[PDB]
Amino acid sequence: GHEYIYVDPMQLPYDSRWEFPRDGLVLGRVLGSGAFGKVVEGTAYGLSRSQPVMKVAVKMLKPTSSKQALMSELKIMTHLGPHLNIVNLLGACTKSGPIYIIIEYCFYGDLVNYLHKNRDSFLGLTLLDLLSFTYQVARGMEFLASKNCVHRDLAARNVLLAQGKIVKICDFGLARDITFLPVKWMAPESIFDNLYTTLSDVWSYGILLWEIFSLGGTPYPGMMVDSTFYNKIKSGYRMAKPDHATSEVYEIMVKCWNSEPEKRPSFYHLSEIVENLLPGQYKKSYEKIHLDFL
Ligand SMILES: c1cc2c3nc(ccc3c1)-n1cnc3ccc(cc31)OCCCNC1CCN2CC1
Repeated sequence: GHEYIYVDPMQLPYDSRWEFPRDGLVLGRVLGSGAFGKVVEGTAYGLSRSQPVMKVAVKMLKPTSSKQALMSELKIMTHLGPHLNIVNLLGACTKSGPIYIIIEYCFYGDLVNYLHKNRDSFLGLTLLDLLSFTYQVARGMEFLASKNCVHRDLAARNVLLAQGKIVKICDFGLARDITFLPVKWMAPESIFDNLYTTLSDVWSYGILLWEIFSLGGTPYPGMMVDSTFYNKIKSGYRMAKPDHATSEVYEIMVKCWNSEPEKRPSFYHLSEIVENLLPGQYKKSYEKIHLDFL
């Protein structure tokens, strides 16, 4: 079947429709950094018609092999398409200078900080909210898997909250189409055998759920990543139920942490389960928003 081939998004051309004048972008504070580079706050003039002056986030390499990785990140983002639970690419500065990737700025920030600041409220922040976040992330991950994308860095730091409490997944760069790494979120196959699949991301989703239902807790609390950590996880060690987690959600985590990647639940499958855990009215409202967005 030489006539049938795989279209690598890395070999596809860059549509210049995404180019933004570097003189139209004002850069500001460092919002943060992931595995590589940094994300800074910025103001863009002329990117949106509705908003002539719009606040944005900019992914860029730090002053310190990464340039093309950034370009690849741009490429995957360009071809992923739009989704409500996936942060949006607004444009890029790729000509005559360092690569700048312009992305949507989310008001409430990352879930980790949100969950932390609204911890005491958890007695604003409500259990239903947590489940909603869980559902939306599952949907966005389903979208990425549909697009044959393995994020490789699913975590609460990379799940953002936009206005309307709509979650957005961010931080590609470690993403691949079917270096320091986020071990406590990585599956055993990925760490020991360098194998990454959608199922590996499912493991990360479980770690994410523990983060959410621990209200911002650090995975494997107190444990330092070392020889013993790996031996334990290899032997089958798994984290215990988080304090604010139901048996039903912990079960989801347990499934996600099966040693057999093929036995872990799919994001499609994961979506339905969480749906049941929430009011059936939720699905409809979600769909409405998910149609308006487009
Ligand atoms: C990679 C890593 C990121 C990204 N972030 C973005 C946009 C694209 C990103 C790409 N983005 C959007 N609106 C934000 C509001 C706050 C913010 C980042 C925001 O940083 C605050 C918390 C820092 N924690 C992580 C730092 C790196 N992050 C994800 C969050």
